[PDB]
Amino acid sequence: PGPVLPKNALMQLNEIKPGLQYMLLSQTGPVHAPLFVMSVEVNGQVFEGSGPTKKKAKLHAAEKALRSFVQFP
Repeated sequence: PGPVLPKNALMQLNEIKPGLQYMLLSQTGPVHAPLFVMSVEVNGQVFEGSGPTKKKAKLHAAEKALRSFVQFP
């Protein structure tokens, strides 16, 4: 489904695997930007992606999770 989750990536993996499990590992950053990391779990393994917002962190994670799983890297 979509577009109500960070459109292109989230829709890509929501279709491909409508059953991922996202965890937020902690908000920090370079003092002039926040930075969040999400680990997203796709099959038995968690895939980690970093974003200056938790919604971009999970996008990064989930984007790679399915991309890596379909093609590599």
